[PDB]
Amino acid sequence: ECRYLFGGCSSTSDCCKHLSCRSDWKYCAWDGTFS
Repeated sequence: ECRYLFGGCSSTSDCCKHLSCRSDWKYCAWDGTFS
């Protein structure tokens, strides 16, 4: 159960391609989390 940045998820556990699932838009993000 892994998708890309444009994939879309509800939790970070979904991101397996070195992405971070933001709780804002509920979608994976590149460069991991954003500060």
